[PDB]
Amino acid sequence: CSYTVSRPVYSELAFQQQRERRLPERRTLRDSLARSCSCSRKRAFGVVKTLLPILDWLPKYRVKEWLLSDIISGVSTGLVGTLQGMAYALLAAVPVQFGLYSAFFPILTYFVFGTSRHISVGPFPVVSLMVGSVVLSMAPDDHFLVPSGNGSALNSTTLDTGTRDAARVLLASTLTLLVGIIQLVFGGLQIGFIVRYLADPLVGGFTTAAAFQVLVSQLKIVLNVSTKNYNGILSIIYTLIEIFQNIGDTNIADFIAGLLTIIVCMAVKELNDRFKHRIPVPIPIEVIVTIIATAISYGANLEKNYNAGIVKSIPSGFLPPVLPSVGLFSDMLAASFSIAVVAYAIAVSVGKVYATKHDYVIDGNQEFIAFGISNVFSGFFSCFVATTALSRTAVQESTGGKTQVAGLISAVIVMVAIVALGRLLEPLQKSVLAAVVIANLKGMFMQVCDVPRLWKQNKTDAVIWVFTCIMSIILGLDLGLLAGLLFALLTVVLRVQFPSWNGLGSVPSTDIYKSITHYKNLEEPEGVKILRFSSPIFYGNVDGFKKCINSTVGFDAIRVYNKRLKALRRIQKLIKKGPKVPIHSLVLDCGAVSFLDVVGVRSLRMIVKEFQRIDVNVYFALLQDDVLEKMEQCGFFDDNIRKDRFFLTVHDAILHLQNQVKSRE
Amino acid sequence: CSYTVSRPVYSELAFQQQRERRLPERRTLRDSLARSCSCSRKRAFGVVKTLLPILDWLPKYRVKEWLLSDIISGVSTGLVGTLQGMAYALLAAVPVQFGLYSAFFPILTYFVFGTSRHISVGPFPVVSLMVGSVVLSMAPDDHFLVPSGNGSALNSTTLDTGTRDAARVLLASTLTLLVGIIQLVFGGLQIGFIVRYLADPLVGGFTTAAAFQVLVSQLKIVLNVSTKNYNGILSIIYTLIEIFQNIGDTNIADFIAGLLTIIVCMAVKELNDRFKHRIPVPIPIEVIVTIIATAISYGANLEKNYNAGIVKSIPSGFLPPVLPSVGLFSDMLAASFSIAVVAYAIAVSVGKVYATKHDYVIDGNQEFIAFGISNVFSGFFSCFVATTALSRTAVQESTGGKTQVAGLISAVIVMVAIVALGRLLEPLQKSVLAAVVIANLKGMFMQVCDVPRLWKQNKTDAVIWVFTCIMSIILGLDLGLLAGLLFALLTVVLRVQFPSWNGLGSVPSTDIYKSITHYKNLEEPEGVKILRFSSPIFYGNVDGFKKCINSTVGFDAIRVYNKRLKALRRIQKLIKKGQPKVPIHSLVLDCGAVSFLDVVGVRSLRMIVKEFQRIDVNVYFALLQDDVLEKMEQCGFFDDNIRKDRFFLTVHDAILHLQNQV
Repeated sequence: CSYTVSRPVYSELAFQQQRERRLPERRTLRDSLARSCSCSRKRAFGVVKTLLPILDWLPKYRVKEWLLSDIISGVSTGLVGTLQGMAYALLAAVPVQFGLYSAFFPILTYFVFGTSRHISVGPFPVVSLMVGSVVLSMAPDDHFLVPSGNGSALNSTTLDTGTRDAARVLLASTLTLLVGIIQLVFGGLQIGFIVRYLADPLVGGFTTAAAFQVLVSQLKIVLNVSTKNYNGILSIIYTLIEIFQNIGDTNIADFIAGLLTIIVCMAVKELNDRFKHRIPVPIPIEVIVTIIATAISYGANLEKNYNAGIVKSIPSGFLPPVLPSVGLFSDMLAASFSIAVVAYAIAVSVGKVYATKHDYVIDGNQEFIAFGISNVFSGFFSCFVATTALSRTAVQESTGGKTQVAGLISAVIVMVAIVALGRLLEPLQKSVLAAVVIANLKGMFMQVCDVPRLWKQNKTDAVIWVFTCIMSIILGLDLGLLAGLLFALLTVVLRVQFPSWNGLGSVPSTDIYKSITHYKNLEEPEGVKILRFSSPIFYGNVDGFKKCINSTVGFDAIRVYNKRLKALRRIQKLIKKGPKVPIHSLVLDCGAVSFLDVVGVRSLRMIVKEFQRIDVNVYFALLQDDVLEKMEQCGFFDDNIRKDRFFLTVHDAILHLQNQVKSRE
Repeated sequence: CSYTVSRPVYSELAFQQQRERRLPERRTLRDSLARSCSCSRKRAFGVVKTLLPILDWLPKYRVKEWLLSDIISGVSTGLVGTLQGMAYALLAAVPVQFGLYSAFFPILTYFVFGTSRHISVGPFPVVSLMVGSVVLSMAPDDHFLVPSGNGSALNSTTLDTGTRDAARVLLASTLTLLVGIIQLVFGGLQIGFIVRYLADPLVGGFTTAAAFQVLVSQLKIVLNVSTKNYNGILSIIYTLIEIFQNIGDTNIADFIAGLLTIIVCMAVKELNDRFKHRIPVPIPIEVIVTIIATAISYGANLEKNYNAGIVKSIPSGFLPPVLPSVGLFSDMLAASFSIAVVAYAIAVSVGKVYATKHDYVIDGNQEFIAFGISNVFSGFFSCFVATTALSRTAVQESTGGKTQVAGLISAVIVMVAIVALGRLLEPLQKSVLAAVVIANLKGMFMQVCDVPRLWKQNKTDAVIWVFTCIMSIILGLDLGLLAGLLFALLTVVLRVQFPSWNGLGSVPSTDIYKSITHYKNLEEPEGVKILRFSSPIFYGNVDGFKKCINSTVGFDAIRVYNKRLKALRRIQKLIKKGQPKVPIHSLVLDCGAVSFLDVVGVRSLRMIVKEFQRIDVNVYFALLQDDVLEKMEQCGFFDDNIRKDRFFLTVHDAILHLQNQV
């Protein structure tokens, strides 16, 4: 149809006279906390169902085919998870059995408190890398060597193989307990807005840098070299230079085997990902490559005849729960917070992906509480921080997963691989385990291809991606996230400090106002200069507003007034002996403002007062209701600054100006 | 007065098909790099005028209330400057001989370069300990430690003199020169936007604990309490509890002397404020309480007979300029960066606190080079850093003062006190001059009255004021402003993340759309609702914008889709076996107050459109004026079905679009 209206000019006062405002509701803090405190059995049952979602999806099971689906998904996910755990155990500097421990107990703890259906709780390469880094920083290698072995010249201060692993495991357990406590605190206190600051480019750059560091560490492990656990500033660059300098002390057989298995795994993964229409079930390349590696390494004595690197330290059993060593929280609080927030971000991302893929809901605070309880239970049984790997979750989702029972069955695989099975993997080379991690880095390595796409998009988002990726390499990985979130907040502040001000004008015989820098055939008011200023004025962009006004009016309210004062005294001395030509008004279209920051309303009133002395009216166009109600309490409407200065719409101000010019010459 | 604005409804594609755009100027620097100042002499004369802020106020002052007002004010702040030079020099581990030079030379170069009134350039208490910290670290206390003097058992390892303090002054002079060139090189690239981040409650909440810091720093000297030096965390608390713990060895004669003077000085001060219409020129009680204190001390021997504490160490005569050591600038460079930042922070914080009572807003670029070259001119003469004390800037502004000439005449008082008036203020009890700063300190102690005032105006800045106050007490004045600077910026990102979102509704027989939570007797279109987030959709408020929709529409687009397919599969098996949706048709997001968008916002906003599209409920938008519109189409928002037709220029066009469609 059409758009035509006719109404009087309600600027500020002609609107609030015949409009009865809605009185605010009574606070009544006592009755508010009393009424909010629920006591009926309905709320109790609701909070019990929410806190314990196990009683929700259990009674409505579909056992008929879900039994077979869950058993096959469980055996597959159990194999994949025990392989990923025995691989990531090297990233946390812990023995190979504690990876299987952290692949068994967290699943059982998440089965009774989780809210997802496809999330495979277990180890994670980035989290394991951060745990290993903080363990090396808190317990380096040169702090355990004991002089023994009747050395030639000095005391034989060889490696501390033995009690060193116990100290590392205790440190990892304390770290896991602290991370679980932090997650439970963040969950119970309903403080979940802290993880919203992890932007998509920020987390992308962080994952890219973490994958690069994981590649460096796994290359160090494959080459079988001995570094000095460089940590701190430029740790990755220093250890990479050391690797490049320590090439001579490598193992040719281990390097050849690692390169071969890397090529094979990458080729098989690419073939399975590309030609999916011919093979429905993904081929477990990890399982078959581990089997063939154990078979080849058992035929010939690869440990003695080839001097390879194997585990051969699997006791094939459990251990009683050990009390955590409390007291190391003050020196690892920041590291635990970083690990917890990155693990929660990755878990929420994986959950949202595999939930929008399967069309079900996943609660954030419930996942936080579940991961907290899982890490707390893991800290009592010598396990590290658990998360959900994108590669491990993909297997359970591709093989067909409906409920967490497949995860419970996935624990049975690790269960039988801990009690009796497990000692058969004795001659397995450590390079094979250190290779699948590199093969799983293809997902995060291909994330760099977004920079050419983000650069064509909003450039400020691309700068955050490059800055987060680079800064998370210089000053380590744990402190790199803190340097990324602060940089993102500073970039947000810069976008609200430097707005996009224009010369908004009206199309001929219209009422909508568009910018003048993007159109040609626009008419401007005779004398009046319209201005729009987004990014609401606060204490940091008030000088920007001053400069924008001075640029859009052509002059300055200070210099013109000083010139007028200088010309006035020349008149009073001449009688004793014997600029602002085009500018008529200023309509500020501050319609994109949210807050006002009274520190800035002071300068706004100062501007209004200064422009009044030079006989230049400064009006407003589209101020919001809440903004005006806030400015009223900030001392802005004095006996001279009435409400007639403000307006409701932009066209009403121009109409009032035209009417005043026509009725008053 | 009505007006006819009859115009067909214009969407985005319906407005660009008949109009024309303007070719955006890329403005490449390959040929436009010489457009600032090529040959025009007008731009060259402008930067020289701003470089020398002496040709602005000096050829413009009025001598009516200038001569007598600044002279009585200059001697007031000049006396305080002499006492600070005699006290802060001892804290910097250097001999107390150049303290008067730090108040004379920097003022001369700052009198011409620098436009910031009510500021007395000189030493600052918290910046003197930073200079003394790097001296004791990079220079041992005993350089030679000559073991001579025929002691009791072993050789008398007496501390070497003469050459020890000489290297201490040389090291301190090199640091001031290194800070000066670092302060000057910052003005090269013109980083003047850092001062814009200092809000009035930020500088107000900073110069209230510093007023408490300068109070406890002047309380230990007015009571003669030998306390240790404390810096870092809990610095103000540790010094306060030390005075209360070591209050025993307190000079009773000096206590009653300062207590009697602090009362009479503030009583006449408020008396002048009451009788300001009777006496035109304010009576300079500072020089009055000074001459009577030296009289009662010289005539009674308060030092050798009462132990009251006097200066008795006033130097005499200037010294020729000495060249510094350039080869030592490398070691001092690692520590001078921390001192140079905190020096400029306190320097401009005391300039903005007085910008609220007088319209004298200053610029950061000019003050960065003003204090920069002043410390350079302070260099080569074995002077101190070119900071500004909080006590001297209070005694100059409260007791008269019009321009910076009061600092120039104050240096003249220091110039005559070093060459000819050394023996005059010899028996000065160091109490009437150390407590006179507390009288003028009421101008900053009474600044806490804005907390109940700002609380009723805006709750956010009221918390910012009290946060910087309590944080500067614990973390000291060094980290107090730094932590408050990030906290002030944190309130900006929080107010933009959690806005006052409300559903809008039109007024009857009109096209004005306002919030329905603040009005009554409104109406809402049957099946069409309005939502105005009034905040940009960045990576932080992504889920907040989602929670704003599901809480306003009544239902949740996520839970109604899975239950729909669940019921669809439930009724599907019943056909083979044998056989809470709100009537709201669509929603129009009135996201017109958005100023910027990011990649996370345009991706999440696309998911919202695809989410409601599956529930047979359309989603429309509102005015995207110039930037938030072109950024969406650039980030890949329109692929096959989503087009610019769903947007609207005005909010009423969105309601009229859904009206005639049905």
